[PDB]
Amino acid sequence: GDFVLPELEDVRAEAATVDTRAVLALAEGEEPAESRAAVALALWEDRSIGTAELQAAAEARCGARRPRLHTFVPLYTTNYCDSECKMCSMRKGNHRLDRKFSGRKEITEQLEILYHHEGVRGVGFLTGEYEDKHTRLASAFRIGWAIRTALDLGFERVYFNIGSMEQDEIDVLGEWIGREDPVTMCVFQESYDRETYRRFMGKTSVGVPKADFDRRVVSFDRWLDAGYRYVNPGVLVGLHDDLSAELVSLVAHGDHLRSRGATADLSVPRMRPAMKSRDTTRVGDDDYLRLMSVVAFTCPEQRLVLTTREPQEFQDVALGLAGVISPGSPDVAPYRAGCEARNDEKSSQFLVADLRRPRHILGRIEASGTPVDHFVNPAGEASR
Amino acid sequence: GDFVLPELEDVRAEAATVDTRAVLALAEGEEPAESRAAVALALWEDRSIGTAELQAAAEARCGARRPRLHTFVPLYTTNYCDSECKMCSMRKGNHRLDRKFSGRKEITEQLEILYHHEGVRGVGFLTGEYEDKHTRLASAFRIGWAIRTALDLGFERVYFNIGSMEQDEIDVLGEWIGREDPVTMCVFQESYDRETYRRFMGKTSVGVPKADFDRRVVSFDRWLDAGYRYVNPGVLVGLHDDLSAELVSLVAHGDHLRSRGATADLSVPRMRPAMKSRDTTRVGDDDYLRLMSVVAFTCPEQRLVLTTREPQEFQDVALGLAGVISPGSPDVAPYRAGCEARNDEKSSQFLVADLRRPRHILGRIEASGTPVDHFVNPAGEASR
Ligand SMILES: Nc1ncnc2c1ncn2[C@@H]1O[C@H](CSCC[C@H](N)C(=O)O)[C@@H](O)[C@H]1O
Ligand SMILES: Nc1ncnc2c1ncn2[C@@H]1O[C@H](CSCC[C@H](N)C(=O)O)[C@@H](O)[C@H]1O
Ligand SMILES: O=C(O)c1cc2ccccc2[nH]1
Ligand SMILES: O=C(O)c1cc2ccccc2[nH]1
Ligand code: SF4
Ligand code: SF4
Ligand SMILES: [Br-]
Ligand SMILES: [Br-]
Ligand SMILES: [Br-]
Ligand SMILES: [Br-]
Ligand SMILES: [Br-]
Ligand SMILES: [Br-]
Ligand code: NA
Ligand code: NA
Repeated sequence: GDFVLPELEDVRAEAATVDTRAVLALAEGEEPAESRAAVALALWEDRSIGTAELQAAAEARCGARRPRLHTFVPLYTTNYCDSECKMCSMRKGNHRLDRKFSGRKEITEQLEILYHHEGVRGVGFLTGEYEDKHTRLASAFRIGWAIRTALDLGFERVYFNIGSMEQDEIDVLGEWIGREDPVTMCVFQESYDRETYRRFMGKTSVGVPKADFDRRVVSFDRWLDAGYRYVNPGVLVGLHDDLSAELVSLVAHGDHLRSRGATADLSVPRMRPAMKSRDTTRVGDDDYLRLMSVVAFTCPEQRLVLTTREPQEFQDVALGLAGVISPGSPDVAPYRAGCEARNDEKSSQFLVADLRRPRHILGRIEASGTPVDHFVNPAGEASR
Repeated sequence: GDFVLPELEDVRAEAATVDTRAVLALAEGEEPAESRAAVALALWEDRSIGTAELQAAAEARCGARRPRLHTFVPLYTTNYCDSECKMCSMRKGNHRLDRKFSGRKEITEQLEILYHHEGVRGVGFLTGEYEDKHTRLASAFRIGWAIRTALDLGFERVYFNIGSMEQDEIDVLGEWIGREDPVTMCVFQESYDRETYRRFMGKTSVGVPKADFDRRVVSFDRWLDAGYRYVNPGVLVGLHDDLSAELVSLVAHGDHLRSRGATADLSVPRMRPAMKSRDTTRVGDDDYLRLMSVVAFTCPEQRLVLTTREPQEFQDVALGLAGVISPGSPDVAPYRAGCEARNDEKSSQFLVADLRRPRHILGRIEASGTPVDHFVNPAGEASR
């Protein structure tokens, strides 16, 4: 019943039977005969199909989707963490980080800033991942309170990204919400390759909670077992060298979640500067756009999430492939009325490329002709 | 400005100058010329004054105090702990304990049971003490929420006992309450003798948070620095062999807190059976009654707390020395409507001696002629 990693050699054999040109000729309602992971790999490796042409086909295949875009702003509630992800500044071994923690007052104030001054109705809560069971349960309790508080304030969509979750931890968080509340669980596998995953997330049975590959990857299945609906798998582009392997696994994961009746967003965040302890791979824009295009095309009902990790010039090019736009800063309680968000190197998880305030980014998108759901521009008679 | 442990040899010299008979002849308003710790030691060691006579004088000296008694019921919100107190079953090294954690639903349900079925308006929240800063802050957040939730439900008095607290941890808890809310910080020093304290609470700089004697003992001073009022020091009778040393220090601590304008309760809980890793001292009833009498007499405005650690027959004898009566069970979420509270050895901190439900214990006290404030007997037109 739980998700099982596909064997790449099997998907390769099926990809060899896919007619990629006939796939591109499909109407926006119809589905290929082969599996989505196999179709995705075939489109990726057929270089007679240009990346630009692949992106155009993906945007058209997702063009009927309504709403075209909705938004959420990240709110890091703390930068404490018990794990040791080597590409992340919040790793416990990073003794240079200034550790911060948002209480009841600060979380509420940040939510009111985002709601009233940035005009957003979507928010995402983030934490580290913690080792001992009591800390994990206490973390689930606080984030559950934050989700309930956001929903009561009028937030229409709430993401959370707080590490892997077991059944009893989901129970604690779940007591704050209802099974039909608009709440999305985010658990990015980062890499679906166990060797690259272990290289960056560390070795198991050593008090490093994220090193357990299997507890992490089945978190969505525990979430769905409890009766919830919205999920968000992800791949950290730049860890594993073989991008074709990650797109097969991510599409396979999305396809498994869809078969369970889940609504899934798909995230492929690209690496950003951080206080790392291991080098990462720089993925060019053409590979990255081709990756997004192949995922968006094969999974047309699963929105890609695009964030301000990417610079403004890249957002202009890739926004048509996305179904979710997420501007903000990965710093603890960084927002302030009328000021751009803080992204202090001393306390942030990484350095974003676009620090413009969300209401400007989202307002420029709307001014360009794409409405953004869960964004209420605080202009005119809506100002206050 | 912080509390300083008195040197026992100095208090001994002053105690030698105290006229114990003239002390007993003092009117209930007047105060001895010597220090309270010195008067307490003198009364303790003057065996020409019987314990029964000492208890009679203490009850009369506290007889004018109004209300004569108020009550609170303990609610252990979890039995996880990072420390290693050798007389406590919740010590981390006790791998036989079944660890439990109360979420939003369970805490609320327990509060409603105590309010509506037991008729109490006082509650105390308890946890373990935790090592890493994030866990301590997350614990302060949850307990702060529980305090606010209890007050909003109509609880007129809330204790908390969650270990030592630093300034930033008090800030997190404090964001849930106001500076004039009826909230009492409980931090029992257990033993004021550093050698006995280290023997039972462990050695410092080893990840055992309660081993830091000094952080614990100045917690009340941080609480008062933040502008709060109600505090509750305590001695665990049965750790240190020399009871005269502990009464000097506890009375000295209460006197320091009084000089800072604080309202203080004084707790001298007696040892109870537990999954210990070190033997404790059995203190007889006569020594214990003499201890309570000397503390109650010298600190007449600071209520002694009497709990269901003590059997019914002892409560009958010592209740006149107390200003607070606290019935309940040291098990996680143990209360159930119409049933006696659970005290399961597999999950409790220790085994209480009186498991009768609080509304029976408190109702029998009231039937005997002592009203109990913050107790609303659910009988008659107040039933349902
Ligand atoms: N240096 C970096 N640059 C860009 N994205 C990063 C990054 N470091 C981590 N991320 C991404 O940010 C995401 C959420 S922040 C991590 C949340 C949680 N502690 C967890 O580990 O699950 C991670 O899943 C990761 O994919
Ligand atoms: N075995 C036992 N019998 C009777 N009382 C005990 C006991 N073990 C601990 N206690 C008392 O119960 C009190 C509150 S329970 C401890 C709360 C918190 N974890 C802390 O250590 O501060 C302790 O201060 C201790 O004095
Ligand atoms: O990536 C996410 O899902 C989430 C975290 C985050 C960080 C930076 C910008 C947007 C963000 N949203
Ligand atoms: O001792 C306390 O202050 C508090 C904990 C506790 C345990 C058992 C009975 C009453 C209690 N109250
Ligand atoms: S990615 Fe998440 S779990 Fe890993 S070090 Fe960063 S905050 Fe911790
Ligand atoms: S007395 Fe408190 S800190 Fe010590 S082991 Fe027990 S619960 Fe933990
Ligand atoms: Br639209
Ligand atoms: Br980078
Ligand atoms: Br909206
Ligand atoms: Br009275
Ligand atoms: Br005992
Ligand atoms: Br009352
Ligand atoms: Na809009
Ligand atoms: Na009463």
